[PDB]
Amino acid sequence: HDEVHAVLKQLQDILKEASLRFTKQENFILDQVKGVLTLQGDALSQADVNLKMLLHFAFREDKQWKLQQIQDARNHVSQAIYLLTSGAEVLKLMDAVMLQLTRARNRLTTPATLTLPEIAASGLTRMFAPALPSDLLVNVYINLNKLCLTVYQLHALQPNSTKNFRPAGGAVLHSPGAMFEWGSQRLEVSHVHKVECVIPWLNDALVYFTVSLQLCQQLKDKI
Repeated sequence: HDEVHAVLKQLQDILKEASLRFTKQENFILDQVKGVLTLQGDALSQADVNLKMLLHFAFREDKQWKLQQIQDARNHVSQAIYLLTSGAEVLKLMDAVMLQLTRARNRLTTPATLTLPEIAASGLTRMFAPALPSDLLVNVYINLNKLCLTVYQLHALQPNSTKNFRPAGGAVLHSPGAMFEWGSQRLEVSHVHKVECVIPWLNDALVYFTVSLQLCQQLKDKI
């Protein structure tokens, strides 16, 4: 059997192209909310958010917000390459490479489950100039190939309220009516505005992962 080395070469070529995707388009335009986000590798370098009530919020231009899903995916790809560039032996190599690839895909596919207090306390909240008002939260994450911006409008519970208060748990996206404690207040999500844009090089990366995983499984099956 010699096809093992051919497969290892094809994997190295593909994954190096995939790695190049993480290291063209940078500016992305994201109905109630209009965003202009600049994405450089794993760094959200600028975020120009306009909410229709237009309230305008922007990052301070010094600072950048890292998207952990992209950084992690990048490191998984880099490690798949390292495993390659460094019978049952072939199968163990294939399992280790496929493990890195499936982790890279999963990190892009599965954004964090956060509580509303976690969103409010995130450094992302404090990225904005001028500061967000107390009745607005901003969340940003990657959903497979999409850059996703969520803006939550909040409403405090009124005095002598008849409403039942049950604190929301964690969620990727919270629904209107979700409630949480913040400081001396109990707040309800009144509105959820979600805008998203496809990131072409992320889609390219995902396709490369799919191809690579298929090539690994093909080789495993021949042994």
